Amino acid sequence: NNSSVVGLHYKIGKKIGEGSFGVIFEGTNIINGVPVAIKFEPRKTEAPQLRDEYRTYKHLQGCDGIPNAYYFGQEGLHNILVIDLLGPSLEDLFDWCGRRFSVKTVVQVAIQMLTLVEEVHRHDLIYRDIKPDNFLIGRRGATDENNVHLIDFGMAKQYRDPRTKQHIPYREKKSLSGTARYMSINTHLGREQSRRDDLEALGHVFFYFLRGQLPWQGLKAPTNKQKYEKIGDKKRTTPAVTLCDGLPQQFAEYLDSVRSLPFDAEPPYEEYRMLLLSVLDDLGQACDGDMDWMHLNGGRGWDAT
Ligand SMILES: Fc1ccc(-c2nn3cc(F)ccc3c2-c2ccncc2)cc1
Ligand SMILES: [Cl-]
Ligand SMILES: [Cl-]
Ligand SMILES: [Cl-]
Repeated sequence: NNSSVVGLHYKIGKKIGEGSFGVIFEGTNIINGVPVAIKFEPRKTEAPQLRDEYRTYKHLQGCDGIPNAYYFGQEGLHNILVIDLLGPSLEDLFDWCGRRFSVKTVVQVAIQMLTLVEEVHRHDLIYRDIKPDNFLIGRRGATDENNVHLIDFGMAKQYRDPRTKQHIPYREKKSLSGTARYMSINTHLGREQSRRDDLEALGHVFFYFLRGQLPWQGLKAPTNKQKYEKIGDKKRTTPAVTLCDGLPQQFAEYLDSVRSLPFDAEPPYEEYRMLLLSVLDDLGQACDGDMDWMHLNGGRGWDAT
């Protein structure tokens, strides 16, 4: 099968994926030359997920920051999803900036993440896998080159009925699903996740960007279940003011606020964005869209990685 073309119009190119969440490739539409990301998944697999992820992109189609889904089908023993190709993740740019983002970069990146997560909630979905690895910027020279995007909805769940807007019932004793570094306290306790838990996870990412690390990283334990327990115990023990030591206090006020939200309550997204925006007014900075990674390699941007 020389010159492998999947989905009729998509030329398989360069591998950029992992071995756990299906291998991901670069691609080129052979009709118009637009780049795409092509994600493979074994057909007869123990965890089928790529079909519902295709329907999540179609559900969120038209949202600023959600890539377009172009094709989904079966080819051989693989399910194939084709979406827009995007740039590095905020975790990638984090590593390239010395594993520390400036206050101005964190604020501007935060208000775009709150808008993305809000748009997800608007369509009756909760993300439940908030992490900097899944927030991607655009490609070079594009109009949305430095805008934040959201991908990978394998953990997305419907939290309310699309017709009546009846919130999902609250339950407990759930299996811990997610990355323990950012998941909310309620997720450590096995509680059903809702809109408030996507925002508390964002607050953990904000302190992660500002400090360079979280005090519950590098925690050791004999098993993984007890390691998730130690991390969750440090999160309740550490007040938001302690996390915010030396930082603008609006980030601690944000984390405490989203931790106090009722289970089924609609969070004040715009009030949170205005809260993080007042940081720039307190520091005499403008929200002009200038980011730290835009100064890499001599005011040039990232390269070769
Ligand atoms: F269909 C899909 C679904 C998800 C993905 C995807 N997962 N993912 C996970 C990361 F950690 C980083 C990046 C990344 C991508 C991605 C998307 C677009 N452009 C480049 C990379 C690609 C195709
Ligand atoms: Cl579930
Ligand atoms: Cl960790
Ligand atoms: Cl680089």
